[PDB]
Parts: sequence; C-alpha cells; structure tokens
Amino acid sequence: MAKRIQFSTVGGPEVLEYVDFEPEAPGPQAVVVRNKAIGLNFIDTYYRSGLYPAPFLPSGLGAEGAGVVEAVGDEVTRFKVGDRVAYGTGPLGAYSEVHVLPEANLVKLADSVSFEQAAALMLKGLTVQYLLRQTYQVKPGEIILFHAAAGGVGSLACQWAKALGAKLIGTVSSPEKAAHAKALGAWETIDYSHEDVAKRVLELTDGKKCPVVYDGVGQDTWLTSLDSVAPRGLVVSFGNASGPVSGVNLGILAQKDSVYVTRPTLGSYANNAQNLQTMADELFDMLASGKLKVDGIEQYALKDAAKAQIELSARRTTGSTILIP
Amino acid sequence: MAKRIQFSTVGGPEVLEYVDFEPEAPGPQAVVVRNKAIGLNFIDTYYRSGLYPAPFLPSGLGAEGAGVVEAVGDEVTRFKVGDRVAYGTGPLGAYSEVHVLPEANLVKLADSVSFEQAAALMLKGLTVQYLLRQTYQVKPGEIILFHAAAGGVGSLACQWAKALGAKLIGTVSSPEKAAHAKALGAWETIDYSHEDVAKRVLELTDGKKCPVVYDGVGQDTWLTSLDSVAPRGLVVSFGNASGPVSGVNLGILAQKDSVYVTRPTLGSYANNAQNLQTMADELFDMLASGKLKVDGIEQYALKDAAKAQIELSARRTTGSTILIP
Ligand SMILES: NC(=O)C1=CN([C@@H]2O[C@H](COP(=O)(O)OP(=O)(O)OC[C@H]3O[C@@H](n4cnc5c(N)ncnc54)[C@H](OP(=O)(O)O)[C@@H]3O)[C@@H](O)[C@H]2O)C=CC1
Ligand SMILES: NC(=O)C1=CN([C@@H]2O[C@H](COP(=O)(O)OP(=O)(O)OC[C@H]3O[C@@H](n4cnc5c(N)ncnc54)[C@H](OP(=O)(O)O)[C@@H]3O)[C@@H](O)[C@H]2O)C=CC1
Repeated sequence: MAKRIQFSTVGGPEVLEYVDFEPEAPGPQAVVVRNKAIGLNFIDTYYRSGLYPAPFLPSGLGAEGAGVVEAVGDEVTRFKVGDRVAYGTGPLGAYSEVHVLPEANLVKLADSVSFEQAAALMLKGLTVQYLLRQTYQVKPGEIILFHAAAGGVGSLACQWAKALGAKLIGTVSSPEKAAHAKALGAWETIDYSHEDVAKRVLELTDGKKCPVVYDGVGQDTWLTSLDSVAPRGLVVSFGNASGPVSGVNLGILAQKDSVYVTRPTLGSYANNAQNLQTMADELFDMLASGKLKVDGIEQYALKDAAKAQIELSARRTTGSTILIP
Repeated sequence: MAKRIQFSTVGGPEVLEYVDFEPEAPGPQAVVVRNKAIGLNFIDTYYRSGLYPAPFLPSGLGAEGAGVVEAVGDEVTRFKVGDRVAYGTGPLGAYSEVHVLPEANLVKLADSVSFEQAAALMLKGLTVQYLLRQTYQVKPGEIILFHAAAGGVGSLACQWAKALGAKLIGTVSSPEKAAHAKALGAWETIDYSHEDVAKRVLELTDGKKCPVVYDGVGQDTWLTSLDSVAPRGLVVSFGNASGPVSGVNLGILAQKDSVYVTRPTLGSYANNAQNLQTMADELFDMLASGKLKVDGIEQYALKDAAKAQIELSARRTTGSTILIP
C-alpha cells in the first residue's frame, strides 16, 4: 500500500482525496518509481475539473515527478533499481508515493541534479524547450511576446529567451510579477491587469510587431495575441489558463494579415523515449551551464495538493512549486 | 462612357448588370487601363453574393485583368500610354472596358505574353507562387495534398508542383478532372466524389501523411485536410469554394497532433507594387521557360459574366476562363 491523490469525480479542489491504493506490478517495459518530488502543473487542475477526461474513476493525477527506481519490468535494461530518474510526460499518477509508467517517459538524472530541481523543471522546462526551439526557432535579437511571464513556464521562458539573445516581452498581472520576470531575463514587461498589450507591443517593436507570440492563457488574450503578431507571423496557443479559445473563424487569420496559429502539446514533441532524451539533454545542459535556475521553490505536502492547486489557479504563484510525498 | 458589370445589391448571378458608367479621372498615382482580357475568379462570386462586402453600391467587380494603358496620373513614371500591362490585385472593377487602379497593382507585360494568357494566369498564378514558395517552401520530393486539382488555381499548382520536383496528390470530383490534373503534372489523384481522401493519403504516403495540405474548398474538406496532414504539419486554408470553415476550437489542432493552420490572402503576399514584381517575375519566368502553360482558355463576353460565374460556381469548369470586353 501507498498514498496517492485521486478523485472519484471531476470538479473543484474538494474532489481530491489523499488515500491508500495498491500500486500495479510493472509491465515488461514499465518502471516503478518511488517519488521524492512531484510537479505541480496547470493541466493537473484540468484533469481534476474534467476539461480533460480521465480513462477511469477513481483516477490518479499528475504527469511530472522525480525519484528513485524501485522496480523494473523484465524487458527494461536502461534502468535498474536505485537509479535516480525524472519524468514530465506519461500516464496520470505522479501525485503518489509510488508511480508506475513506461520506461519511455523516463530520463536518468545526473548526480548533480536534485529531485526538487527536476520536479520543478522537467515538464515546464521541456515545454519551453520545444516552444522556443521547435515550434518556432527563436533567433538572437528577435522580439517575441510571452504571456504570464512570471508563471511556471513563463519564468523559464524569460531565462531561456535571454540565453538565446532574444528580446522577450512578458505580460504579467502586477508590478510584482513584472519585477520577477525582469529579474529572470525578460526584456520588457507589460502589466495586462490594465495596460493595452497590443498598443505597447506596437510601440516596443517600432510598428513591426512580433514574429511569434506565445500564449498560454488562452481565451482572455486570444485577440491580444492576434493583434500583437506580425503579418504572416505565428501565434502559439499552448495553454488555457483563462479558458480555451473556441469558435474561431479561420477568416480572422486572414483579417490579421495572413497569420499562422498552432496548438502544440508536449506529448507531440516529446513523443518518443528519445526525442524526449534529446530535449531533456538540452534542458539539463542549460541548468548545468547556469543559464537556467530554480532555487526558490515552494513546497506543499502531497496531502495538501488541493491547497497548492488553489493558489496556482488563483494566480497567486510565481515560478515552480512542487509537492513532497 | 464605357461598359462594365456591376451590382446594385448582393445576391445570385441575376444581380449582375451590364451597363454604361463614367470612368473616374486617374489620381496622381493611378493608371487607366483599357482592358483587353478580364479574369474570372471564385472570389468574384463572393463579392457579388455579399460574403465580402463592397465599399458601396452599385459596385464594380473583379480584380484581375490585362490591357493597354490609356491614361496615367501626373506622378506616374513607370508606365506611359500604350504600355501593355496586367494586374491580379487592387480595387474592384476589372469587369469593365476601362479600369482605374493604383500603379502599384500593375506589372508590365513582356511582348511575348498575350493579354489572354495574362488574364488567365495573373491572379491564380500569383496565388500558386506564394502558396508553393512562401506559405510553405515546397522542396523536391515532398508529397503534398492539393484539393480541387483541376480548377483554376489547382491546374497551375499541378504544373508548378511538377516543376519543383514535388509529388502533388490532387483531389477532384470526377475521373475526367482526374485525367486533367494528371496530364498537368499531378503525381496522384483522388476522386473525392466518393473516395476516402484521408485513407488514400495514408497509403500513398506510407503512413507518414503530408507535411503540407493546400485547401481552397474550405468547409467540406476541413476535416479531410486535418486528417491528411502530418504531425506538426501545416494546413493552408486559402479558399472557401464549398463555404468558409468556422466554429473551430484550437484544441482540434492539438488533437490532430499539434498541427499548424494559416488562412493566407494574395493581398498579404503581394502587398507591395514590388513584392508583386518579384512574384510576377517568377510567374512569367515559369511561363517563358515553358514550365507553366495556358493554351486552352474558355472565353465569355464581358456581358455574359453571369453565365461564366454560374459555370464556375457549379464546378463545371477546368483551368482558367476569361471574359472579353
Ligand atoms: N502545451 C503544452 O505542452 C503545455 C501547456 N501548458 C500550459 O501552459 C500554461 C502555463 O502553465 P504553468 O507554468 O503550470 O502555470 P503558471 O504557473 O504560469 O500559472 C498560470 C498563470 O497564468 C496566468 N493567468 C492568466 N489568466 C489566468 C486566469 N484567468 N486564471 C489563472 N491563471 C491565469 C497567471 O499569471 P498572471 O497573474 O501573471 O496573469 C497565472 O500565474 C498553462 O495554460 C498550462 O496548462 C503547460 C505545460 C505544457
Ligand atoms: N487566398 C488567396 O489569395 C486566393 C484564394 N482563392 C480561392 O482559391 C480557390 C480556387 O479558385 P479558382 O481557381 O478561381 O477556382 P476553381 O476554378 O478551382 O473553381 C472552384 C473549384 O473548387 C471545387 N469545389 C469544391 N466544392 C465546391 C463547391 N461546393 N462549389 C463550387 N466549387 C467547389 C470544384 O472542383 P471539383 O469539382 O474538382 O471539386 C471547382 O471547380 C477558391 O476557393 C478561391 O476563392 C483564389 C485566389 C487567391
């Protein structure tokens, strides 16, 4: 028996229950991980709310974590008991003392990386990697727009953008979050709790606007992003914090001067035990070289996962926050 | 006084009237063209139907044509009376004996190109140019999907794709249109009057699907295009023959494996008297080199523009068709 956070029905935070459950016996290519640190991600709230249906109820939650390998399937050779690993993709269940998942979703941690750093970087870091390196290969000097610049993904994006020589214009909801973003490497900040983002962008870019706009909040900033992208530019809708963007008429893309739009998912970029490896190597290489940093991690006891999600959804957090089993 | 085709109200073909009107005096940078050949384009039916509002009623129609310069604005130096020109962008009014437009929308014709070739190539040719060279730089060997392969744009696309060494899979509504497309350079054809396009595409591409899908029919093929694009591939929605594609939830882009979508417009790519020049030079260079050809042009008297539009909308045409003033 082991403890985990699960829900028997979709809904608000009250739906989460900290209870005993019986971990499954690893498949031939599965790995049993004894979690030491668990990630907190906005998508966790969507599975719990039902925005994204689970395969069955009661359901586990979470897809990011780091810990020690406890058991290995008979066909697994990459990992052995005792190995220190991390993951940011795979089946639900990270919110547990013991998580079982395909070896394809795991990446061995270098002795130099702690479990807290991994649980705070993995998923969000892999996302920034594909957003800035694959979805749209940001080049030095480019002026890009990135919403929620002080959030989990946003904070890493500020740092990565700076590392690339790009000039990231990060939108935030308060002068406090603005200072946070700026300190992490944001070129310019815009407080969209009252400022006109599109206007500010037009002036900051000398009327040329941004070749690419990264939007993880969705609904509330869709028009803003459409008005901030340069002609034939790209609007990357990778999040739905404020809600999903729907009911769009492709005709608006033409109206905004023939722009492009994509709705990427980590699963599509890290769709191999291996495209994951290459991506993870770059992420951890950034950390090891000192271009990315975490130090400054809020910690909640796995049993208090509900409290942690409430703060996240309430927009009362900055950077990464982890759960300790 | 001169004759033109105009409409005092939006609606069906019956709305078109062949009447006398008084051409305006060219502005300082405007050019008066004595049309010898006028293009027929699907968008013409949309302005007439009201899908795209005119600035005022009664309104002229058409944006493609070729003829002799009759008058020049005082500030115009690129053109002089007698010059043989062509245009595929600009204000409404091509459906006339005399059309007045900014010099920025004109391109001098080489003595070797007749007015019929220009009126049949200009707009559609410039579109294929930006679709295959700018929207998505098709490379030799790539397998691409292109709907309505026997249409005006489609027919040129079959030829251009072949010239590029690409393998175009063209969808058509009949074995007759299929033969037409094939003869023009289409690699493979699919009769979507009954065949499963997505299925055929999956088998023709060995399960890899198409890096890019060009869709000028819209509504009726949106899902088909989404199911025919490769992961992280691009779906180019440049037309609405079957109707516009609306009410889409960006979430479907993720569902189809993180794809991209754009809704380009000729105006956005040929947005300069000059980006037009470079594009036109390539188009006419293809014609001059024998890679693109027209010969096989249906002709309607400008006064019978309604009959011409009825056939176009009825899907009873192949290649280009022009109106003679
Ligand atoms: N596509 C993919 O592969 C992935 C997508 N994501 C998505 O990326 C985004 C960022 O996730 P993560 O780093 O975990 O989260 P964050 O830590 O960034 O938290 C969300 C932040 O978004 C902003 N926000 C704007 N409007 C709202 C709103 N109405 N309610 C709540 N928050 C709002 C807030 O910042 P402020 O107060 O400054 O506005 C808030 O702090 C999410 O939308 C997430 O679902 C995450 C991982 C992968
Ligand atoms: N974005 C841009 O810059 C431009 C866009 N366009 C658009 O490109 C497309 C092609 O235009 P053009 O070459 O003039 O036209 P076409 O000559 O290709 O005529 C339209 C063709 O589309 C297909 N089609 C499919 N469904 C329908 C339907 N329900 N009703 C009528 N036709 C249908 C038909 O071929 P089949 O019978 O084989 O299915 C038909 O022949 C149009 O949608 C047009 O508006 C044109 C120029 C520029």
